[PDB]
Amino acid sequence: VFALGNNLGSTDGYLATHSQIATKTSKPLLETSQTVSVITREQIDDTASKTVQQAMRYTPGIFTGQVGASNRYDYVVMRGFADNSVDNIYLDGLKAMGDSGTFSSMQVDPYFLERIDVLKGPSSVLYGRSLPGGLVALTSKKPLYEDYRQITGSIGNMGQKEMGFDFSGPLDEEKRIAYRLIGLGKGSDTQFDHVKEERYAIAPTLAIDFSDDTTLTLQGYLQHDPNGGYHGGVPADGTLSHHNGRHISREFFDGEPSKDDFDRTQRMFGYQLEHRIDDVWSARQNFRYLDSDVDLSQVYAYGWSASEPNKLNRYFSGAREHLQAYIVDNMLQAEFATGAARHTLLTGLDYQRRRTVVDWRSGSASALDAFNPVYGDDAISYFPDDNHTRRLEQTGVYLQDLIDIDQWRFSLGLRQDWVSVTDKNRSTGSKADDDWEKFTGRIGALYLFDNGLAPYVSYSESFNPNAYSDASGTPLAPTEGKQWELGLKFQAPGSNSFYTASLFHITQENVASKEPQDNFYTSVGEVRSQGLELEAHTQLSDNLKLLGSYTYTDITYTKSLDGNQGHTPNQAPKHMASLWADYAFDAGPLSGLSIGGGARYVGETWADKENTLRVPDYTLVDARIGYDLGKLGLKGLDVSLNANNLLDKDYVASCYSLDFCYFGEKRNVTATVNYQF
Ligand SMILES: CCCCCCCCCO[C@@H]1O[C@H](CO)[C@@H](O)[C@H](O)[C@H]1O
Ligand SMILES: CCCCCCCCCO[C@@H]1O[C@H](CO)[C@@H](O)[C@H](O)[C@H]1O
Ligand SMILES: CCCCCCCCCO[C@@H]1O[C@H](CO)[C@@H](O)[C@H](O)[C@H]1O
Ligand SMILES: CCCCCCCCCO[C@@H]1O[C@H](CO)[C@@H](O)[C@H](O)[C@H]1O
Ligand SMILES: CCCCCCCCCO[C@@H]1O[C@H](CO)[C@@H](O)[C@H](O)[C@H]1O
Ligand SMILES: CCCCCCCCCO[C@@H]1O[C@H](CO)[C@@H](O)[C@H](O)[C@H]1O
Ligand SMILES: CCCCCCCCCO[C@@H]1O[C@H](CO)[C@@H](O)[C@H](O)[C@H]1O
Ligand SMILES: CCCCCCCCCO[C@@H]1O[C@H](CO)[C@@H](O)[C@H](O)[C@H]1O
Ligand SMILES: CCCCCCCCCO[C@@H]1O[C@H](CO)[C@@H](O)[C@H](O)[C@H]1O
Ligand SMILES: CCCCCCCCCO[C@@H]1O[C@H](CO)[C@@H](O)[C@H](O)[C@H]1O
Ligand SMILES: CCCCCCCCCO[C@@H]1O[C@H](CO)[C@@H](O)[C@H](O)[C@H]1O
Ligand code: NA
Ligand code: NA
Repeated sequence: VFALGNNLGSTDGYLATHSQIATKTSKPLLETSQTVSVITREQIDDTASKTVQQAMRYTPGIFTGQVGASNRYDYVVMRGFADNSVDNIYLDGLKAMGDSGTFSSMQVDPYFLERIDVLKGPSSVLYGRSLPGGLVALTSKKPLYEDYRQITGSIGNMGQKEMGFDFSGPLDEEKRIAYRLIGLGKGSDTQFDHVKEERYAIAPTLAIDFSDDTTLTLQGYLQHDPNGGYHGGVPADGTLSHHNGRHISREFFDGEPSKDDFDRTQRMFGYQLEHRIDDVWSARQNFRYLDSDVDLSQVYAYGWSASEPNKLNRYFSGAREHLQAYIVDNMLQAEFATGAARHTLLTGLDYQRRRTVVDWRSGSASALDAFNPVYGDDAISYFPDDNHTRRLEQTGVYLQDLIDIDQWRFSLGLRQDWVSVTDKNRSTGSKADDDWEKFTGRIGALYLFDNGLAPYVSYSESFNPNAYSDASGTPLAPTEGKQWELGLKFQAPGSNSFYTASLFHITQENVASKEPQDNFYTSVGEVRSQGLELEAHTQLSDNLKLLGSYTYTDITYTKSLDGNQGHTPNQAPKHMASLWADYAFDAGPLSGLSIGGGARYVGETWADKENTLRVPDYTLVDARIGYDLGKLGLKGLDVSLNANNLLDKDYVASCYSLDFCYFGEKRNVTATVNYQF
């Protein structure tokens, strides 16, 4: 059974019925007063989404182009909040624990995942430090109680190859002990010259039921990326416009192949302990330890040379980082009635502790011709080293009551967080050290009509430690998010279809801002994001499945000291939409065959915060064809062909500023063979 900390419910095709993302306890999506999306394993496989970030491309309120084609980190911009977008990811109910002030952000390979859940808007009441756009919760594959065996292989353009396995089953005749073991090896050249991606990973899991009341699940996840793909950008000047009659190529590499390394090792161990005390009382402990090593060498472009016409100026970043992090969450839940009201009352204590030891290097590199570059001039003039030890501790105590009474579904939550952040500059010996407390709250009310229509309203809050520091090196006050949301969900009690609309108004306060003059930031900035999201899952008779989305987002610097007050953040489309369909033939000659595809639309974006130049809009097309060869008498064998960006559009995905613009992925074609046995 076991509601606490579990999604439960069911999924069919692309549609899940329940989640725990918004509540830390299984709750129908239809009866949850927040916007929640779920991306199923089937959707991930059918769209050939090769990373978490790419899996989100059909979900509303999410921009998946922050660094264009790069696959090194998962950047999920939610409701237009791009800053600290690498810190939006949770895994098995626990913050991933990367350090967004360093190069040590972790990445979870999609092959380990059963599903991806997305919660929109401020959500600190259950999770503590987090961003005002929302957060993403990955659920890993868990042990199965019947023998399961899959082997999978892929080949594609851009030198892509991948082999994986996924084995699961009971170890004892009683089916009380079950294992899963998943492994993978993959590689790609990318679109970019001289670049490699490569990964090897293994994830063992063991689940043991001590009785009907207790389950312990033991988890390991070991991942080695000896190469890190591409993570660079070039000027707007020759991408969004010609530069002396030319455009920089979408395959251009601005670095030095002899001095281009990204080596990331992620070692995780953890456990989940689920204990039913009573039909009333349940308790759960989720734990994860993380230890990672990252080594980086990168020569990158930064603007055009003032003396040499078609050459880009370049610089060098170098890093050796070691991250350690502990995270535990302790939950105790009472479910009980008091006359006509049912209460699901949760109390929790969570604890995060992170240390990141970083040795950073930087310098000046030789200039490079942006067309016809000549590689090999890799000498760096180094600038002064910059070594730090960065520490974070967060303790949270939280309370939530889900109250169902008649057709009303109410949610009430409060959390107190004690946060301590320290940054020891090991080069200079000086130490910044700060401590503070924050209280966050949430209130939701939803009315469930018996035809399956559910209007709701939610008020919800968030906070996050400020990435900036003041006139004394001491970090500014944490940023804060506050959101009003009004929504409507619909599922007809018949259907395997689900439809939602959400309207939102988010304010983020204490954002760092400064006059151009000054060197010190103050926490007087404010950002406002408001808009509309529409999501539709329409599934007809187990052979035609559709998903579609529309997003309207109006985000603005409502208070800024730097000249940009009233401007729109860059990397924030006002309009996005998407539509994906998949058709399976089930009888007749063609049976076993499936055809699918979709289109994604991203509206215009500002290339810069000064709002002087637009990144054009783009529409991308995806397609798939699958065949179950079991129909020719080889059960468990199937093949598929995918093409993302089928028309091979060559475009700029977004820009961070006028200096750094990113190309979108070219056409990506993969062929896959899956063997069950
Ligand atoms: C956490 C990773 C653990 C990997 C486990 C190795 C694979 C399982 C070992 O073989 C299994 O032994 C059992 C009898 O003892 C049988 O039930 C089963 O039929 C048989 O195939
Ligand atoms: C669990 C079993 C794993 C099996 C391994 C599958 C293939 C892994 C591909 O790795 C590497 O890709 C690089 C980048 O393109 C190439 O430079 C290199 O030549 C190649 O060796
Ligand atoms: C303000 C108090 C904060 C809430 C405390 C939450 C306690 C939950 C601790 O974990 C659970 O507790 C059980 C104890 O019975 C054990 O089975 C096991 O440790 C785990 O399952
Ligand atoms: C609650 C028990 C968790 C302690 C061990 C892992 C915590 C994650 C960060 O590790 C760091 O390890 C250093 C060891 O030299 C110490 O400075 C200190 O422990 C901590 O800053
Ligand atoms: C062997 C590793 C697994 C251990 C399981 C940890 C038990 C859960 C209680 O967490 C504790 O919460 C406190 C908040 O008051 C922190 O101050 C303290 O440091 C932290 O440890
Ligand atoms: C059972 C959970 C209780 C909290 C556990 C953490 C140890 C006590 C925290 O003391 C300190 O108090 C300061 C102001 O008084 C806060 O601003 C700051 O964050 C914190 O360092
Ligand atoms: C954000 C919206 C606020 C909703 C207002 C609170 C509704 C309380 C739940 O009870 C409802 O209303 C009557 C109140 O007396 C009851 O008689 C009856 O049980 C039920 O119909
Ligand atoms: C295509 C556009 C779809 C619009 C989607 C948003 C619908 C939000 C409804 O929320 C409800 O609003 C009513 C009036 O306030 C009240 O019943 C209550 O306040 C609140 O529960
Ligand atoms: C538009 C989507 C539906 C939600 C509507 C709820 C009311 C929105 C207004 O919110 C408030 O507006 C003021 C603007 O300065 C401030 O009081 C504060 O910053 C903010 O909290
Ligand atoms: C479904 C397709 C409809 C497309 C209509 C084109 C409008 C594109 C909107 O760009 C936005 O225009 C605002 C001023 O109008 C700027 O504030 C905002 O800064 C900017 O991002
Ligand atoms: C649902 C399946 C749709 C199949 C897509 C048809 C287009 C096939 C052509 O693509 C190109 O093939 C080259 C090698 O032939 C690659 O090197 C190149 O990089 C790739 O762009
Ligand atoms: Na929400
Ligand atoms: Na990689």
